[PDB]
Amino acid sequence: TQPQMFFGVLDREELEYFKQAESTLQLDAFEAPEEKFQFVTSIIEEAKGKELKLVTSQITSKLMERVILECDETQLKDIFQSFNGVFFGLSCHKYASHVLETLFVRSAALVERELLTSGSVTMENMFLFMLNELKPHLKTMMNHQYASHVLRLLILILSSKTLPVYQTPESFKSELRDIITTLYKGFTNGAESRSDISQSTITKFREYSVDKVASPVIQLIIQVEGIFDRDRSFWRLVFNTADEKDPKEESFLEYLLSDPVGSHFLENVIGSARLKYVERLYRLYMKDRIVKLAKRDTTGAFVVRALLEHLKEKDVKQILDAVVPELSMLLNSNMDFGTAIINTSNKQGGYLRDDVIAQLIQKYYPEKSDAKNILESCLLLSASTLGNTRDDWPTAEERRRSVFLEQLIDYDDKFLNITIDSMLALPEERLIQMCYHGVFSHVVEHVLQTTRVDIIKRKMLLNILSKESVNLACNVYGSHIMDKLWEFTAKLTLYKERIARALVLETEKVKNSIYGRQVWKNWKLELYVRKMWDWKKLIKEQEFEIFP
RNA sequence: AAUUGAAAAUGCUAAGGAUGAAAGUCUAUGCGUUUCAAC
Repeated sequence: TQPQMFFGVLDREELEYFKQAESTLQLDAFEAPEEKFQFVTSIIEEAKGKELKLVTSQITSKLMERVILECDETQLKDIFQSFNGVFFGLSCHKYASHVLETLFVRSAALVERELLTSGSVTMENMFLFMLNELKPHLKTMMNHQYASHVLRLLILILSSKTLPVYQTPESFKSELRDIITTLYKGFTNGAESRSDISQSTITKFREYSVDKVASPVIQLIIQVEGIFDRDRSFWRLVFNTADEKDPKEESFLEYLLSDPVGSHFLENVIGSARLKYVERLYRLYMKDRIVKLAKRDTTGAFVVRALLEHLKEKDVKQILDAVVPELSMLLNSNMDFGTAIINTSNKQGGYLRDDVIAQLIQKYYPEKSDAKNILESCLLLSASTLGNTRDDWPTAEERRRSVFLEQLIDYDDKFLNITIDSMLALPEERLIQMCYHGVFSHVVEHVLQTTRVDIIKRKMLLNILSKESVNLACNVYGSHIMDKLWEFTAKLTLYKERIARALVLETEKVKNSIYGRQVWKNWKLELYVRKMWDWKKLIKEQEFEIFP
């Protein structure tokens, strides 16, 4: 019982033609867009009849995706129609399922357009035809390594959510209900009420909740079923409602809290289920062991984080009372968790702020150390991507450390001051390298908070940054730093004049760069050149605008 | 404006299927190796 996924092969002539056509289309060396459209139409004309062969070959599936993205709307409807009949088979194909994903996103966009203009309802009907094609295969798709992706995308589209957001006719809401009900029928044998559900079916569905392929689909369904099913049938198929613990449910919960797929399943459903059901799970199976779970950084930590992010204030504060003392340990092996804990503390009116500040100070910027620097204890700057000769991009550990340092800077002024001092202690060429970095740039950008930085630090920072005005403005990352400097130079009009003159000196290079044009706009240098006095008046207005 | 693949080359096998009176031959949708691609 396997659907047909082979539809013939192309001979070497066609393969060579389509390789050359993909190269030509990828270079995008066409002058007028009409030439590009005519070339796309030529590729489509040569691709007539061969659609099934093209989308099922690893050599030409990418070209088909490009063509689906670049063609017009009539050609899009043609390509959509040519797949008719074999949608399930294509969605079970390793390379064709991706083509189906591209096609379905573009076609959802087109259905949104035709819904908010002249109700053509042609694309809508093609979508309904493919959905009815797939409806007798939904349970199978849910467990398939490639078709489950297509099913998840279809559920996203139908429930109007962010695709990797478009409006949907009411037919799409009905089709969503159809898909969800069909799957529920397929997992409840023939039970006509929830009292008829057997314990064996519940056991097998929990098995699916832990399956690496089905679990994302179960999460999405649990999330979106509240749109039409007030009773949350799929939720009730996983967890109980009794006010007391259940041995089967307790073993299932203790398995979720120790398995990666299960922990992420629980993390995801926690944020999309009813608050009362989540509170029940917390009270029955988690309230007593919060610390032990919070230390499980690959499993239960995600659940504790979701609890901190989605519970009521009393329970959030109890969890913070449990967790904050362990923050120094947690940050050694799970910095995203610590950043979340600090963020939650801050959003809860700075709850337990003093203990957090003490732990962070003693761990990252102690007073007794001689050469204290928070860029070296947090970002590990000396052993980082910064200033390397080879073309290595910034890593993920650097990105999470930068997020953490920025969380500290937004948590208390002590960390903003510490970061500014640490920056001024580097050799200024290293700070300028930070300004040019992909991830560390944000860190620099984050200390440019005008009302929170005393005037002397602003003067030192501004003198360091002004010498590289033109080079920063024309840079992808430094241009945002210059934009922040526009406001950062408040009571320091002489640095405004210095940066303005510096940019005007190389006006030509500044305007040739795109970011240079953006900085030219944001600093309003046209008013500086044309009428200096209106520029000074704008500056004098901004001064008392920032400092009243 | 920040491990998998019906991919190539080259080999192994012939259950099923084709042919044959039989022997045999052909055929991979089963496989080895070296590349290629992707995540």
